[PDB]
Amino acid sequence: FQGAMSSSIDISKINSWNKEFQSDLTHQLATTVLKNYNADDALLNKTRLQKQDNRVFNTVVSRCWLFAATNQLRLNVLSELNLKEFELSQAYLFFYDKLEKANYFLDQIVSSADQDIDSRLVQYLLAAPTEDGGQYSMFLNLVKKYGLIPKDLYGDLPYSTTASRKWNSLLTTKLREFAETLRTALKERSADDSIIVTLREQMQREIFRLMSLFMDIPPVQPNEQFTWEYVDKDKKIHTIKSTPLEFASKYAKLDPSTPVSLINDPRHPYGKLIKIDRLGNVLGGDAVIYLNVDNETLSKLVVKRLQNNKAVFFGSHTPKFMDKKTGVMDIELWNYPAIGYNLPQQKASRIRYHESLMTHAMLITGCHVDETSKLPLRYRVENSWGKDSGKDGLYVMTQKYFEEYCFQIVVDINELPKELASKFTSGKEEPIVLPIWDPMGALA
Amino acid sequence: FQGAMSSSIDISKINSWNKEFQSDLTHQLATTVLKNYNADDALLNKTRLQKQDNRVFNTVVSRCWLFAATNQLRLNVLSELNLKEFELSQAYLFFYDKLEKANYFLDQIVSSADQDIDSRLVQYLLAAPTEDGGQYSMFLNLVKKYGLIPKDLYGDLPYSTTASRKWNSLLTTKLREFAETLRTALKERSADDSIIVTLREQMQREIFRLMSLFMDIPPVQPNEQFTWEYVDKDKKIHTIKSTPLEFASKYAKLDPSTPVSLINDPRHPYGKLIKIDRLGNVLGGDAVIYLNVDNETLSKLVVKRLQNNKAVFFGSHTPKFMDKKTGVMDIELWNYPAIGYNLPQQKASRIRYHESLMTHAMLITGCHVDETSKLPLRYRVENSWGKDSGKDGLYVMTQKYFEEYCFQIVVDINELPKELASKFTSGKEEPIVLPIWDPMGALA
Amino acid sequence: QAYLFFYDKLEKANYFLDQIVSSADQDIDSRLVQYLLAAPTEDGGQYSMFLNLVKKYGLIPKDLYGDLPYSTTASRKWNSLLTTKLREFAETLRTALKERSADDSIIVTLREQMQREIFRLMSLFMDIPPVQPNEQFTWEYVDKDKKIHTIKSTPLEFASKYAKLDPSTPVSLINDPRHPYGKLIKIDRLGNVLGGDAVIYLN
Repeated sequence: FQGAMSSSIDISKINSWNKEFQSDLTHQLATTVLKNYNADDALLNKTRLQKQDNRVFNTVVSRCWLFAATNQLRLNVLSELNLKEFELSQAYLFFYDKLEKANYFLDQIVSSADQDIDSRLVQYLLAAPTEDGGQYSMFLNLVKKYGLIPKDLYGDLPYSTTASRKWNSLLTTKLREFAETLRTALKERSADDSIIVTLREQMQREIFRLMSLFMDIPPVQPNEQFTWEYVDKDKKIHTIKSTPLEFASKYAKLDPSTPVSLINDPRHPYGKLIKIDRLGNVLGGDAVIYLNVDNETLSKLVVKRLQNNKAVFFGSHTPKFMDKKTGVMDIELWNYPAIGYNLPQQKASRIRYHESLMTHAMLITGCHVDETSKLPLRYRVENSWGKDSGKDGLYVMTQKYFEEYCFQIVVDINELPKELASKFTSGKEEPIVLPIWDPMGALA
Repeated sequence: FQGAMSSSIDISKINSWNKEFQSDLTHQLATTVLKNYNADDALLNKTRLQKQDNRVFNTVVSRCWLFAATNQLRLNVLSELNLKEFELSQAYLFFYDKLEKANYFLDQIVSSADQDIDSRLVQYLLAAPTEDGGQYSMFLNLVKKYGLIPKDLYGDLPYSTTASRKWNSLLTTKLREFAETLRTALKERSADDSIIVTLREQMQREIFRLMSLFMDIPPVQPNEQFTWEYVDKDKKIHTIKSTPLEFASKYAKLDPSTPVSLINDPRHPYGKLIKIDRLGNVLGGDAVIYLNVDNETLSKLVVKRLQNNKAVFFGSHTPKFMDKKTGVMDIELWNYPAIGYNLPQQKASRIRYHESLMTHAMLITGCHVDETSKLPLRYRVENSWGKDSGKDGLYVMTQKYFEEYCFQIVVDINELPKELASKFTSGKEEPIVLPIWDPMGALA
Repeated sequence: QAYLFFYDKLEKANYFLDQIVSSADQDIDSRLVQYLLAAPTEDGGQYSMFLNLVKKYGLIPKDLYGDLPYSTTASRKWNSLLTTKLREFAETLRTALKERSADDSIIVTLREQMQREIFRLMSLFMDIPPVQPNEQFTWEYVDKDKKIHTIKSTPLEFASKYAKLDPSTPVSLINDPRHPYGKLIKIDRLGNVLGGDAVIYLN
């Protein structure tokens, strides 16, 4: 009884505390202002903004996850064909990513059919099976099977390509129906039973049928040739005949063997591979695997990749401490300490306690290294939100933001020091395996 | 030298003071917020608003200066003719007020021709001769000569009736030309000289000509009959044949002999008449005269007039401490003391030091008297700014706002105590005469 | 509504601290603890949660406490700031509980400081209501006849004498075909006021 009483909200206490807080001048100012405006708008610190909004960078390159993953490849074609402007088709990868995830889910349901419907995994599988977000391994899974094509051949014409929510909800309701049909059939039968095999094919058919109402299947198969007419930056006209698979290697120069993801996940020891269980899109494709490293190592890899003249795919917790209007990512940009609001929970604990996670993929296209003999101070970041977000879509991010609210970067294995590259090439590493619902997961 | 040095802005001092202010928590919060939002929007105190925005009043009646002055008369017709809706023509009074002021100015220039062009009075006369604002005596001057007519016969149709700025500027430029022509002619001649008389008539002609381009002269002369057809609240139709002068007395019930203005001007002794020199519109009309009284007397007169079921014309300093969005007039509604901004200058000194003045006329249509045996706590106020201002055009004003930022009320002489009424009827009172540019002047 | 909203949120924030102390034996990544951490101060409720609030706080006319503050109509930023603090607090409590027992004076003190801090933060975005539940307020109003009146009453008396609420009469029925009809269904832990009534439905 005494414990419960002490644990209750006591009216005398809150009113006495209220009297104490209202005797403080800062508190009085604070409640006046904060009953009038959103705390981020009221506390944005322009004195700090003046110092941090610095767009000078001494080290620059010369569905967001899809735009970020394909940007380099896009530049490779631009360069390879002497083009003024060029865009790879994101819709192409989007259509196959969704079809594959829908198909992957059916297999995830068959393999978890031994668990109760209300189990943690099965409920999780049912929550959002056809969401739009992905990881870099999911992107490579798609390019290896489907290749790439110019946007001119398959653009963002359909309603659902830019407003996918209604389409996903219709597919998802059907998939939830299907899960029950499959689990119900599996009680009587074995999964390799011909009735189950047939049932599953009919579901694939139905998923595809429904998908084709909202987006057309791409115009050519992966090993099928398309013809593409374009104009180079000189006004000259040309025609390329190629297949999507050949286009991705011969013109976009993608070598799927080189990209590797490093991550700063302080919940775990550095030097270990981390694998997210079940997270995937193409049945039988590669897993989401990251090599855990410290931030110093992570920052150095970014700088080195930029020196090779290549942007850097990275995942972070958008929009934590991100000011969209000014395009600044700085954890001290808002004056929360002036209202006594401080946040001591550290990165590992923020991840474990449901406070921070990867939510969004972007590109680091430059950085500023302290001119003397030091390290990076701020990075230039680019998004796929139109030139009207940030500064023409351009953001500046502090070294401290990168350390605290960024996690993953992707680089080519040859840019890694031998001791790290071998973690991927030796076959000796046993990864730390995390649940499918881990915070270090898919990116929008 | 030491004095000038001490009187200069010293860079070390301001930077040292800046260091001191930034060590204070409240100041740090304050500059963050105040570089982001207008101080009135940031400091508006919702805790205070919750208590003061009280629209319950136990004592209620059952060109703004023109709307305020004519409201009662409008109600008198509504009542007299059993009408559902009714409006007096403000445009009618507006056209004659402007024509008369333009004419008054020519006489003001002839009578000040002995002074240098750069004298305080003559420059003042030239600053804004045809402004729209007036006083209650100026309204009575107009009604005595022109009477009143229903809005149905002469409405706010012309552009200039609702956007008078361009029209006033064109008339004013001509009047400034005229002033020079008159003063130049007066150097050679006497004012009663036939050349001056003729010159002045041609100027009146030209002013009228120019005025008639922007507004029509009213359709009937003051002693000329108009015919007015209307529908009563019962859907019944009627026709009134009357002149504007007869309409103002027989139907609007105006008795120009009864209205008197009281004022709380603490620069001067109470019990004295105050007269604003030269302030006028109709040549030879009545002067702006007020009987100076204390606020207790002023508040009592308002309450008593409301008990007689009649609204109260009053002049105040709009928009000091007036929140247009919520419709509240309360000098403590914004939390300026929380940023250490306090204002000790008292009313008499605020007037003398160019800080407060009468700028706007409105109507008090009700008040709340402390139910027991006390005095008024708040007043209900109505404006001519559309139902979209304040609360449908309705404002609530505190007793303290009335005491500090209101000055003048107008009442009927019979509502005054004998000792005060006699200040107007005895012929014994010598008024305190103030300059034409006095702050206790014309109202918008 | 703001009146009930302010106390619902303060109570849920407080309830969460107790939910974290009582689940401290479970791993941080357990299904319950992650669930507790997902959205501790969300705006939604149930009818039993409403009765829990009225029984302790009563009711008052909107004229005395309206939807004036920014957060009353755009609560998302406020909830996120409180929630980030509550996630910090959960760790501080679970970390302290490894060494100590929950009834340990250090834990009792820690928990009080958290309540204080939650309240402090809440008071920046909404004022605590102007009168306590058993405290009288004065309310002036106009009836449909233009007549004026003044009521002196407390929030608790107002809820019964004028709003006529008898908390003993409301019951929730539900059509949940996952379960047999005729059975009571109780949602474990779902609540707002520590020690209040549970969400129960008759199927």
